[PDB]
Amino acid sequence: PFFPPLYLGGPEITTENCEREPIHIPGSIQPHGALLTADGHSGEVLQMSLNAATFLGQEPTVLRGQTLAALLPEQWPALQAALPPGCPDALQYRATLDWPAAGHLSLTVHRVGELLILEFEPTEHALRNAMFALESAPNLRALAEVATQTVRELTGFDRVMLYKFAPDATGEVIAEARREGLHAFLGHRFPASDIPAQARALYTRHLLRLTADTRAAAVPLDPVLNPQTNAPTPLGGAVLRATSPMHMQYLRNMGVGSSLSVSVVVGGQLWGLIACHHQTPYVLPPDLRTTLEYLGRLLSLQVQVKEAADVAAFRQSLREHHARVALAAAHSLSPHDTLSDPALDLLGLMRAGGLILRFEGRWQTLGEVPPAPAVDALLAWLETQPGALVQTDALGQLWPAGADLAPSAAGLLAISVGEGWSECLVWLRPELRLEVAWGGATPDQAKDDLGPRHSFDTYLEEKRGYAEPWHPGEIEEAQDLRDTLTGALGERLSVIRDLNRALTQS
Amino acid sequence: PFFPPLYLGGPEITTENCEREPIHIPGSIQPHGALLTADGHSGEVLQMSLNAATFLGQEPTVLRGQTLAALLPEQWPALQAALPPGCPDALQYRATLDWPGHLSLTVHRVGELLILEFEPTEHALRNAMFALESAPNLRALAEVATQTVRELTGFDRVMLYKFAPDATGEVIAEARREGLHAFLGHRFPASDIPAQARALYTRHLLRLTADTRAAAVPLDPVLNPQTNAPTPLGGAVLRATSPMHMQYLRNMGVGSSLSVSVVVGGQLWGLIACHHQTPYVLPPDLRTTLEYLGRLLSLQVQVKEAADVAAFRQSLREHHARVALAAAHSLSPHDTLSDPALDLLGLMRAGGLILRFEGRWQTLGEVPPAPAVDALLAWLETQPGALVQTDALGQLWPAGADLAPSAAGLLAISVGEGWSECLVWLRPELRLEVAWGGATPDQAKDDLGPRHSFDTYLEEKRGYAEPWHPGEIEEAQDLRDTLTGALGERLSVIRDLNRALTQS
Ligand SMILES: C=CC1=C(C)/C(=C/C2=[NH+]C(=C\c3[nH]c(/C=C4\NC(=O)[C@@H](C)\C4=C/C)c(C)c3CCC(=O)O)/C(CCC(=O)O)=C2C)NC1=O
Ligand SMILES: C=CC1=C(C)/C(=C/C2=[NH+]C(=C\c3[nH]c(/C=C4\NC(=O)[C@@H](C)\C4=C/C)c(C)c3CCC(=O)O)/C(CCC(=O)O)=C2C)NC1=O
Repeated sequence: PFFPPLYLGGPEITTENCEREPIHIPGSIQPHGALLTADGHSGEVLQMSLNAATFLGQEPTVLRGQTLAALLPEQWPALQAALPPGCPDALQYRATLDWPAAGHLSLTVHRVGELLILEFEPTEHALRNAMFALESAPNLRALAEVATQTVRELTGFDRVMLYKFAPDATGEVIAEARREGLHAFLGHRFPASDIPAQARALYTRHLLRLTADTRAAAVPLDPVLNPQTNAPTPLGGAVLRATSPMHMQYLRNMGVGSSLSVSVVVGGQLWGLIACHHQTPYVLPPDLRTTLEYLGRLLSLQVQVKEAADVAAFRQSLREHHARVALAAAHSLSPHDTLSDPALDLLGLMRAGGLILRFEGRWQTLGEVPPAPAVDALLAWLETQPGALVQTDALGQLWPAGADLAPSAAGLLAISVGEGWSECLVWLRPELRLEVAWGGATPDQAKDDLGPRHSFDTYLEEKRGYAEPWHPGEIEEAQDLRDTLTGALGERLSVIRDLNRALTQS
Repeated sequence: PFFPPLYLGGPEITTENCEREPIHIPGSIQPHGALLTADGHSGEVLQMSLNAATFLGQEPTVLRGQTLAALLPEQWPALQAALPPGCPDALQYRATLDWPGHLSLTVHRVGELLILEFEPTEHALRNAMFALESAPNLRALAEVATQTVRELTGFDRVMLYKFAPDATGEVIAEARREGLHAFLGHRFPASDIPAQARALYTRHLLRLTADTRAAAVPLDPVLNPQTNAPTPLGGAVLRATSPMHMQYLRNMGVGSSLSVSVVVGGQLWGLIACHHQTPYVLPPDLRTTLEYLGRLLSLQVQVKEAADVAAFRQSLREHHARVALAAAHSLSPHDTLSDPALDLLGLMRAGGLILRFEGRWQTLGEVPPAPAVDALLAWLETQPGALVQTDALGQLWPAGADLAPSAAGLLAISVGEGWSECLVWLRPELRLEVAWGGATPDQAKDDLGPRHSFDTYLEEKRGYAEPWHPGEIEEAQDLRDTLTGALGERLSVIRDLNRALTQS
């Protein structure tokens, strides 16, 4: 639930109440364009940006109280065709204008409810080569390099980087291209507090936003409330939408003049950003932004292709080792024997230190394992767990009672044959020395200050109770075992009923 | 395995030996450009198209025996950067030239060789991209595509052609000129698009025929002297069309062709296929626009299909959720999955059902006679996977072609493995009429060349049923997991029964 905005009457936003900021309703725009709201039926003007009078070059007595039919005679018929009543608010329409007072204008329109938002901005063979270059990258780190070079070339920005999210919403810079004699942010990881959750929800909907100037003063809308609904006007799909005042402070301390980002969306989920900085105030032309929007879409396809090629490659190293195992667990009638032979080796398939088997109603260990009573502690925890696969790199965090059992078991991968964890397998990876290079500060040191942090330098933190993280192609290998074992469970039942049959008869 | 080409010494291609035609090595180009092959290291010219002398406007004594350094001084450095040794042959590079009019040069590398293609040259795409992303369903998306493509290209007919899992295609959307025939809805055999052609159209994603009544222009010398072998022209756009397919478009009465491949998750999904009545040449800078749209579509197909399934499966929400709870605590499936209060016949819109647990079978609804049940089950045990899905049973199993009245359609899942325990939904026989565009699959192997008729043809199909909506197959595979999942509890219990009866 969001707090009301400042103009209506709401509380002051700090680091504590961050999630509850109405970013999508600022009631203000960035001062390098003009904004008009009109009725989606009559064509009568309802709101103006305060700067619109001069930018379009007319007396505001005339603008307030006029039809879109009289202002844009060539466009108003064309506009009503493209955006019919009851259309998604993500749908946009663009056209170019020859306004004599200014010169050349680029008009961008979209519909929200019974309302039209109008955005005005001044305006005036490599993309084909770039598209073909992305499709012929070998791996993923190769694809991310081609992206950053290509974007820096077109835009002429100081720094361009590809920023990728983890499943816990802390991001990592995976590739970077910059000007010479500058700091390097590559490899650095960042907390889940820099990008709030409602902002992540927005960046899945609309796929581009920017800040032309970080030291700019915002321009209000008049009248401030939409008189149709007597409510604040939603500016989510508007590009001239003023930036959140909190984030503006952040870019000042990092010492940035201008920002831009394009969202990468894989299968209806936010995957990462392409984030650009410049040292000085800098305005990108609107016809160049369009090129960036195509590249965002091309990437969103090629991310899928390269990731699925990385897994298939890895899993072709473990081919014969997989195939002999799969044959041995498909004819097993006693798993406590066939899955314990060192001649098969289940420790090497997963590159694990130890293993805990559990079938029938007992348990048996291979390799390097915790002491005996501590095994029964671990298993007791797994029975409460929801799914059919539990995967962790740090065990001490998920389970604090087993934070002392790091030397043998820091890492864990567990699969449940059948359901309920009556029967399972558990691979164990030992403790490792870990050093994570945080860009700025650790997650605990992001909630101390009333505003953003000052330091953005390379920070080293020693993490304890961590292990070697699981390659995704190994998790895919495990889930294929989990199927074979659960599959041949039917034969096991079959037999025992026939045993039961005799012993009922006796 | 392919036959050798005509110039080396191979057999004449007919309808019998179609799969064995070397399409990717014709040794000829379409006469509206020029083609040069050069060494990828020295830059020395090795092959010319016979028409190249005049098109580029030079004496062929000069062209043969020259460097690319002397011909394109501004390009030769730039070209060696873009295409390094050992790069995929799908990678392309383009640039524009001011030849005393204007030329568009397109280059790609195959092995130790460079292919050069020459062609003459001289705000809506942004609107189209946004319109595709805001389409409600799939048939709505396919309509936006066909309108948008007809507008830019100005072609007579544009249509989206989608493949079935058996490689017979169906026209799902269409936009055309007025006073013309309508191909929409018509289905076509798996013999019109051969299999090696399908293999090619997954690699390179555009091809065209500028003129159907054109004579092909040969290459000189005809064999690449580097390898003493025919020069591969797969990635070349000026590549001459197969002579068989040229005959086909003449009988359909087409002047010019173009197609763009739609590729979903490393598989061919469909084509965008365009015709014109007269010879017509598309400019190269307009083709580039079409190539972007092909890529945009290939993403949006995925989004709209996954939205169609999720929509359907939200109608069957409570009916699914009650069932899933009942088969997760079952200790006797022969009881809990037989109550009409649960109803498994309605979840799948089926006429009948055959259950099988323990070691016997029990039926609900409308089912075949008793000895014929044991015929059907005997067949399922030989079947490979864990799900068998068919609309026509008589084709997959000819011994049960007589059991159409009760069981024309089938969907069977195997709890566990081996078909010891399974469930089988049955759909009854239905009157079916399929509108073939031209002729049926049996009437495509008679003639020595292509067919003449392309009119609406009606065939009465017998032994067919209502086909399964994909959201129903997704519903079935989620049951197959619950039943197999709770098999563990079933075993657990019986061992403890066994425990007592061992003790006695
Ligand atoms: C090296 C990589 C890197 C990182 C990790 C990074 C983060 C980052 N923040 C972003 C946005 C926002 N952040 C906050 C708020 C807070 N964030 C904090 O730190 C505290 C003080 C806080 C609240 C108490 C809000 C409200 C917004 C939404 C702004 C709007 O849409 O109006 C964006 C997207 C915008 C863009 O691309 O320029 C990025 C990419 N900036 C970098 O360059
Ligand atoms: C209304 C829908 C409709 C259909 C179904 C249709 C067919 C069709 N076949 C295509 C291609 C080829 N066909 C054949 C050969 C044969 N075709 C036959 O019928 C028999 C005689 C036969 C061999 C025994 C060969 C070698 C090729 C490869 C061409 C090459 O790449 O050189 C293409 C794609 C190319 C394009 O769009 O132009 C289409 C779209 N034309 C339509 O517009």
